[PDB]
Order: sequence, then C-alpha cells, then structure tokens
Amino acid sequence: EVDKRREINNEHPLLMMPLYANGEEFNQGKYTFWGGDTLTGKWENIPDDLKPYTVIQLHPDDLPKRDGAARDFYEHMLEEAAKYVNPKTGKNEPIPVILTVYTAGNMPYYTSAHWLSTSWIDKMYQKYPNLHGIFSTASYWIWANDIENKAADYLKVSAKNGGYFIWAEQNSGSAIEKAFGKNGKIAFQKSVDKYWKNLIFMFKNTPAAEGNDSTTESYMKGLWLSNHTYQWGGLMDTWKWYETGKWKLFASGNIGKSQGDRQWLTEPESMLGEEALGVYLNGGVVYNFEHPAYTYGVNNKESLLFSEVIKEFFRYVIAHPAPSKEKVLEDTKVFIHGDYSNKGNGKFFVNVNTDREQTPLYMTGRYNVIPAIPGVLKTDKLKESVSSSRIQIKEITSPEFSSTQARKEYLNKLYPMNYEGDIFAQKLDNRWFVYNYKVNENVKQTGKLKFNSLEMNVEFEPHTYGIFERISNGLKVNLNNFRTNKDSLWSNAQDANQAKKLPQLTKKGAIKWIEEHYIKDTQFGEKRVTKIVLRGIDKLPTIHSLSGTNNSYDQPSLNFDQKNHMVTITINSNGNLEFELHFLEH
Ligand SMILES: CC(=O)N[C@@H]1[C@@H](O)[C@H](O[C@@H]2O[C@H](CO)[C@H](O)[C@H](O[C@H]3O[C@H](CO)[C@H](O)[C@H](O)[C@H]3NC(C)=O)[C@H]2O[C@@H]2O[C@@H](C)[C@@H](O)[C@@H](O)[C@@H]2O)[C@@H](CO)O[C@H]1O
Repeated sequence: EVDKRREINNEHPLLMMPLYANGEEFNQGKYTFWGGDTLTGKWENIPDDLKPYTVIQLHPDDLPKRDGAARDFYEHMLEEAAKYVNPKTGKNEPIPVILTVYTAGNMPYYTSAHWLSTSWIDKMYQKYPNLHGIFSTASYWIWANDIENKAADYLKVSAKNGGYFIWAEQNSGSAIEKAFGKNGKIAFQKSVDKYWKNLIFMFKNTPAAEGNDSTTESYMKGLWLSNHTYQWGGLMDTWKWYETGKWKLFASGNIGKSQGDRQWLTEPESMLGEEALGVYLNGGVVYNFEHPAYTYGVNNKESLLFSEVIKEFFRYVIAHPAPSKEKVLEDTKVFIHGDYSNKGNGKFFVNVNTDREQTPLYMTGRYNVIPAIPGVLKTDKLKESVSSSRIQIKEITSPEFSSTQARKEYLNKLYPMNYEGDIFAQKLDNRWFVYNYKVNENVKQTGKLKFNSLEMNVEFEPHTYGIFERISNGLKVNLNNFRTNKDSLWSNAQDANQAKKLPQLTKKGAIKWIEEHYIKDTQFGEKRVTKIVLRGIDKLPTIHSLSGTNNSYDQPSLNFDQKNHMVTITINSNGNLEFELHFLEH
C-alpha cells in the first residue's frame, strides 16, 4: 500500500466543494466557473477550521466536447491550486483538489471528460501532490458498455498513487448491482477485492421520481460495513424538486419536469440537513451537494443554505465524529444480501421506514438504515470481522422480506421500539436526533423521547431537525428550521397549470436570482414555533450559551410547573439555534 494522500473517516470527514467549468467563457479564452466563484477565492473563504476537511471538486460541466478541452482547463486549475500562497503567512499551501473524470458514461456527445485518459490521470497524480482523488458521477441513466472496466482503472490508478476514487451513483436501472458485477461485468468487483481501501462510494439522490433513495443508501452502508468500500457518503441534490415535479412550497398539483431552474431553488434549506443526518447517523463521512449555486454559494460568497445549515451541520460531524465502523457493526441486527432491483427497489422500505416512494427522508429511526449488499457480492469479509458475530445475515429472497408486513414483523422483533410518536427520531449514546419527515405537506409532528427517566416531548413543524444531548448539568439543544420564502419564484401562477407555463428562469437567470435576491435582499421565512416539554425536573431550568442565525429567533420562553415537575419551552424562530438548559432531575 502507498501512503494515503489524506485521511477520510469519522474523525476526518470530507466535504466536497464543487466548482463547475464555464464552457462558454472557456471558448472566449477565460478560465472561470459557473456562478462566479474562483478557485483561490473560494478556498480562501472556506473557514480555517473547515479547511482540513474540505476539498475543491472540479467538474468540467459544459466545456467543449473534443480532445484537449478538459485537460487544458484542469491543468490550468491544478497549476493555480499548486501555486497557492496563504496571504496571512506568505507560505505556499497547495489547495487540495479532486477531479471529476467520469460522468454521463463519458459519452463524447455528453461530456468533455471523455478525453481524459487514465495515462493523463496518472501523470497528474504524479505531478500534483495536492490531487487527492478523482470522481465519477451520475452514469446510472447512461450505463456505458465499459463503465465497470474504466471504474477498475480509476480505482487502480488512485491506489497506485495513494489517492481516492470516489463514485457517486443511484441504484436506478440496478446501477449499484451492475457496478459490482450483477450482469457479468466483473472488472470493478475484482479491482475492489484489491483496492477497496482507496474507494469511496456515495449515493446521488438526484433521480428522485424513481424512489431509489433508501435502497441506494442501504447499499452504501452495507458496502462499507462489508469492506467493499473504505468509506461512504451521499450527494444530496436540490434538483430532486424538479425530478418529482414539485413547485411552490405546500402547493397543490404537480408541474412535472417543466421549470428546472425555479425548482432546484425551492427545496427548504433545513431539509438538506435532514437528508445529511441519514449519512451521519449511519456512519457515512463524505458529503456533496447540488445545485452548487444554492447549496454552496456564488461569487466566493456563502449562500445562507451553506452558512446556516450545511456549514453548521458539517462542523457538528467534525466535533462529534460519526459512529465508527466497529460501532455500526455492533449495532447492526440485520444485514441484507441480495438485489433490491428484484424486490420493488425503493418500495421495499415504504411503510417500513419511509412514508412514500419519493422521499430522501425516513419516518422512523427504529431500524436506522438496514445495510445491504447486492447478490453478486459475498459476505465473507463481513463475517471475518470481530464485531459482526451478532448480525443476522439474510437473503433478500427470505420469507421475512417478502412483503411490507413481513418486513416489519421480522425487524420489530430485533429492533425494539425506543420512542413514541409519529415523527423521525434516532438515538446515539446520550443524544436524540429528531426531525419532521414531511416533504411538502404543512403538518406538525410530535414525539416523546426519554433519557432514562427524563421525558422530553417535542412538537416540530416540517423542515425542522433537532439534536438533544443529555449533559451532566442538563440538556444541550441544537435546532435547525431554516427555511426562506421561495414564493417570489412562483409569482404570477395561482395553480400548477399556470406554474408549468411560467417563462423559464434559465440557468443564468437562477444564478442572477441568487445574486440579487438570495445573497442579498433575502426574503426570510416567518418565525415558527417549536415546543419542548421536559417532565421530571426539580426546579425552573436556566438557559445558557444561547445563539443562532442573526435576527432569526425570539427569546425562548420557559414555563415551569412546580407541582408537575415539568417545564414547557416555547421557541419562535427560523434558522439555526443552540443553547443549554441547566436543571436537575426530580
Ligand atoms: C442527456 C440528459 O439530459 N441527461 C440528464 C442528466 O444530465 C441529469 O443529471 C443531472 O440532472 C439535473 C436535473 O435533475 C440537472 O440536469 C443537472 O445538470 C444542471 O445542473 C448542474 C449543477 O447542479 C449544472 O449546472 C449543469 O450544467 C446543468 N445542466 C442543465 C442541462 O441544466 C444534471 O447533473 C449534471 O450532469 C450530470 C450528467 C453529472 O455530470 C452531474 O455532475 C452534473 O451536475 C439526469 C438526472 O437524473 O437526467 C439525465 O436525463
């Protein structure tokens, strides 16, 4: 083994920072990115505490589809990255980079990436110590003839150089199963046997109308636990709103895939944190997002979605490392072996732990994410682990998995009910993680959680998550319900028929909208109410270390009921929020 160029694990998670090449400007002789970020400017803006855990991911987007274009653009940017000087210290501090080398099956009618040879990749790895990895993304919809053969070469060239091959894919058309050899293309399967320690496999939740979120995430977790990948994670994509045909928040009717650039702006900001929790809580450590202009920012400035949700969530997973592989293994009661493509794909988990076919969220944390691997793989390395002796490994074709009812009856016997209420909640150590799982319906949810004898009841509106940690002196609270008002994008349309017919915002139009109406002059959402009730409390709790999104919260209200040893906490806010409550139990 060659020394790894960087660590990627629970203590060293990874936030990929995408920069998409502007092909139109490249034709004019300029080296720029859609949305106006610059490589140096973006890197500089990244908070210093995050720099060790973030990597610039270059993407060739609409560069000319012919030989030389992607090489030219990439070499220019690798040179900029390599030569970077920190203006504070005057020292050359090479910017870490990942190159997108494969996308859309590398078809010459789809991407300039077609003309990036494995030879050239090897050359860049050898020239640039700051090239930490290469990235393949979104070929599920165009599963090219030699995709597995090329993936094998990408993994091997990365291992040769101590870099990572990172592959983001969704299980549409059995993609994950095919990648590992379901249909007889076994080159990547064999490559993985040798080189898995240099592989990161991620979901890509874009094609949301096909409902493969839960099954793909289950595979990513299972591949990791079974040593088919070094780590895992997810690319969470606001374009899911477009794929599923949604429009104005909470509105009636479906507009189909008709208003792309309005649609990728509309997903509630806090809902990205809800999606990301599914990665974190299940031991994933790699995060990436689209659309980049909304999820990260423009013009070397952080979008509010980035500043108030993603940055804060990512800081949380650095401060509180995800459960280790050993820990997740010890917690796993059931491990599925087989092809979800043969068992309804995403439907497998509907009314088990998802509330509908088309969602990136879960309705219960009772089973967390049940890990799986495709039928083509073996569970040999899984069973060899010291930590896997108590797992029931089950074929997906087992009677226990034959129907929705059978799945719950089987799982319920192994995963006890550990909270009450129709809401998402999952517990790790002394922390309850809670969210409202409604996607596009304005419905409050309630749950009853316990820390031993201490009872905590919560009431959450949609697009609200909380993390509640029992500390020696009380409770630490992290709350995020940040959701700005996107109604202006859907102006002039009273119903779905009118919305579908709106003039296209366009890619350039949406970038402009971000600049003029999101980065500044933001239409903030209304403050909304969260209730927390604690029962089993000695005296009126005190509040400490209160902070959150500027101008986004009223002072929390505490109402202590002496006779009933309980407090009702009422919060009115729209943003991220943090505080401690100090109290003793009664
Ligand atoms: C031939 C064809 O139409 N192929 C489609 C894929 O490109 C789709 O992939 C992504 O889908 C999104 C819609 O759900 C969207 O089209 C996205 O590209 C757009 O957004 C990115 C940033 O998020 C860039 O700005 C692109 O320039 C822009 N393109 C357009 C036409 O508006 C697609 O993602 C990009 O392309 C894929 C191939 C990868 O390279 C990604 O990394 C890129 O971000 C796919 C969705 O399921 O559907 C296919 O039909």
